[PDB]
Amino acid sequence: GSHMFGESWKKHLSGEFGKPYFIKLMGFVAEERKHYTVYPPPHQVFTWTQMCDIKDVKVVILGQDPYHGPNQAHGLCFSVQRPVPPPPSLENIYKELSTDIEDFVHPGHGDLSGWAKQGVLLLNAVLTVRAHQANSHKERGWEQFTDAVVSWLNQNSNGLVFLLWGSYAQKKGSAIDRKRHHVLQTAHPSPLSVYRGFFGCRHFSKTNELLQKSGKKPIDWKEL
DNA sequence: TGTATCTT
DNA sequence: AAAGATAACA
Ligand SMILES: [Ca+2]
Repeated sequence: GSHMFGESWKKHLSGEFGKPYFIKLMGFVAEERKHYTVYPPPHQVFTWTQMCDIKDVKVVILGQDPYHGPNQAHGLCFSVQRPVPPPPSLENIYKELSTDIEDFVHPGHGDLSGWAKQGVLLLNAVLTVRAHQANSHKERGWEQFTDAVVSWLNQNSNGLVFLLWGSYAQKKGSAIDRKRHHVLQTAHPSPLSVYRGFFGCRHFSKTNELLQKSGKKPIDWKEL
């Protein structure tokens, strides 16, 4: 096998792979790759499944869709692998972390794997993008798939913190039982929207408050 | 030059 | 659906 989709996630989501919408979606993505550059590369569409067991997810960060520039997106929302510098969205995330978490210091890179390993699911609502065109693969099938991810977690986990960043991610909110999980919503951290509430949202400290109240270990946001 | 959300 | 307006900053 290719080992692209983590095993505990495949166990609970592989049913989607036999559904017409998903078969047609992956066909659409393959047709796009034939004529255009699509991000992330094929082996990294599902990196978000490879960092921790699905049963160990404690926090879900949901963005819009992947970065659309060369060598940026690698399947963890808002993350970029070294040596690529943090894009403007991630610099804004770091800026809010710096005011929200007193101990947080800019790490010098943009790889968020260290949050994902602690059980922060770094998901985007749409999981591919045509180069240079933000949200170009919306409404093609990804939303049903990431709905299935959110629905599984909603039903099988307890006390999750969902952070829905941007209008497209917030479409998932209706699916989440608010008396069982915690949903925090704010604007996307892109410079094009950050001033609509992201700065000052304090989601990182709020997340840890909620985890600690429910007996769970907080996220160490400096562990990158 | 580039990186959302609203209105028509 | 999508063009354009609105939006803040480098
Ligand atoms: Ca991304």
